[PDB]
Amino acid sequence: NLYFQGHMDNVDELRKIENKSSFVSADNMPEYVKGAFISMQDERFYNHHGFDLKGTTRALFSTISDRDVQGGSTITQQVVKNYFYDNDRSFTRKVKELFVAHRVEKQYNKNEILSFYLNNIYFGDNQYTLEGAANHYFGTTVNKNSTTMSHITVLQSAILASKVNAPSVYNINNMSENFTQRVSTNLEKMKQQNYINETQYQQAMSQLN
Amino acid sequence: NLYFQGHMDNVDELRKIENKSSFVSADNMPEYVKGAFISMQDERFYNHHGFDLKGTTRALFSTISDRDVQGGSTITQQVVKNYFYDNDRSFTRKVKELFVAHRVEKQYNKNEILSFYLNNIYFGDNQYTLEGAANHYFGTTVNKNSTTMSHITVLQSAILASKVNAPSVYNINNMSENFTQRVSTNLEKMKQQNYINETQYQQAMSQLN
Amino acid sequence: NLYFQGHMDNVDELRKIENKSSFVSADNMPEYVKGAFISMQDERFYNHHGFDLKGTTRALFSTISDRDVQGGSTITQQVVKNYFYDNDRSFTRKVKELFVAHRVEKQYNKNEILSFYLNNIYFGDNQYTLEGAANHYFGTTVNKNSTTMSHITVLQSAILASKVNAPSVYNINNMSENFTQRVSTNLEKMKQQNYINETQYQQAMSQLN
Repeated sequence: NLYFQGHMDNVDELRKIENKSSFVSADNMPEYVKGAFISMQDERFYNHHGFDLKGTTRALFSTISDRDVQGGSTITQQVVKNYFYDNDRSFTRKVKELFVAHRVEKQYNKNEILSFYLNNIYFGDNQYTLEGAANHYFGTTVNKNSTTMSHITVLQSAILASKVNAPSVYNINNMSENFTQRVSTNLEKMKQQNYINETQYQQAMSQLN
Repeated sequence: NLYFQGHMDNVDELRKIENKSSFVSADNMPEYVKGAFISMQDERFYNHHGFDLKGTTRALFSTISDRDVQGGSTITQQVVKNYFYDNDRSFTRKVKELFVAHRVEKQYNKNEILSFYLNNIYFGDNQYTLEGAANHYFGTTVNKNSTTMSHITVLQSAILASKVNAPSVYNINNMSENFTQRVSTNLEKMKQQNYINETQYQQAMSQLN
Repeated sequence: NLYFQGHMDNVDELRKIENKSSFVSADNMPEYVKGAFISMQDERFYNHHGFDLKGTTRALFSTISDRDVQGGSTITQQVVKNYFYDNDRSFTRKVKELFVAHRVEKQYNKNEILSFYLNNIYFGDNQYTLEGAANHYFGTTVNKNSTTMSHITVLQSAILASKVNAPSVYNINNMSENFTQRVSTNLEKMKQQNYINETQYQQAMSQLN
């Protein structure tokens, strides 16, 4: 995927992701597909400006519970980190990613960011786009208009949204109990955030079981 | 171990650890067993209020030596992290664990905390309690009253206290040089902190060699 | 390598690295050998006092680009971390390493520090010195005076400088695409920092390809 990585001399370098053959715009995806990723990675994605300082602070200080605590990276931060060439993880690189995230949010709307996200992160088996992965893993499609191809299910969406946390380890064919827990949590959060309903939720929990 | 994990709506969720079949109270353990864990994880456990700010600061700024520097998590922090469902490690989750640790210290005494610790952390091979591990690995017991079962040795205590830092990697049967170094350091610290004496120390160093 | 590790009661403990059989002083190495490590780990090594606060801050805030951002550890910090016994990585240990780095910079000149670096970090296959590794991996030597032995090439220097980031994983014989990317970047930085020229750069890129 080196061609679709760089140093970010200008944020318009991300536009080159649009020329991938399996590129699919966020606009062209079903909501529950997008919400699988949003719910699992950065629930207030549409609301914040790349950092989610307010919501992070509430989830921390408002309840004793960890119910609202999320992972350490908003989707916008993840897009920066994945556009930058692969490198060792450190505080100094994280901070640069935060700085650049602000520049990405300044230039692009949430759907463009989300499109750069889903079409340039690693899903396993050499797939750096969400359509390549769905096709490869399930032979399904995340284009909501297709009349040609089976549409990605709720479960399969959750599976891919959880998978990108450890794409080389989490194995779709032989799912570990931990990968299974991750996906279960993803589904529940898709339900709580109203991307799916009880029926879908139960159908997906059944399929997973 | 999912049943004995949760979101901590209330700190009294930890009391459910008490119903594990192999539950053994800290009160019912030999001191050198407890000190194996305390010495290796959080020496001033009994003295601090969950954070060890004072002692951490001295170990840092008082001597050039690293002799008094410890790991990044007090036993109380470890109990929170292990009660929370398995999740990716991040700054935002660490901070929530610190917040909740303060609530745990407010409610419980040190022996209750230590009991929640030793009976709900992972020791390897599907063992989430210190008695299950001792029984499984050594066929020994950490109940100081048993007249029925061989009592866990000093070495075996150090081995398990070091093991929980990387329970899936550190292998009791075929010990790596690093695991071996960890255990050696544990024994020395058990000696320096007066949980064991020279005799015990040397007997354990002999057995390890 | 335990003998050449310790608690740093005094910074003069590092002088014992000088008695290693394959010890080679930085003074006795070709510049491009040293620059392979400097360029890849800490470009302003000679200029800063162990922390590189100024340059780190510029690389962060001056350009949107990540072009000048480096890894999270100056060579002096790396020498401390590697002199200290192997231990779990944490914020509290990192901070102690920073404190001691300042004491190392106070006592020693840059060539002594660089000599402690290259002669006590892990290169793979049981090699804790740069000469042991060059001899073992390539049968070459980093002593610039040798009339006896083939001299380490530009490529081989970059390979070893990148290798110490993950010495047990990066494999010289069967190089992963990532290890390959690391080395490529190292060479380019050796060129940009004027340790090598275009000819050398291209010869090394050819050999690597």
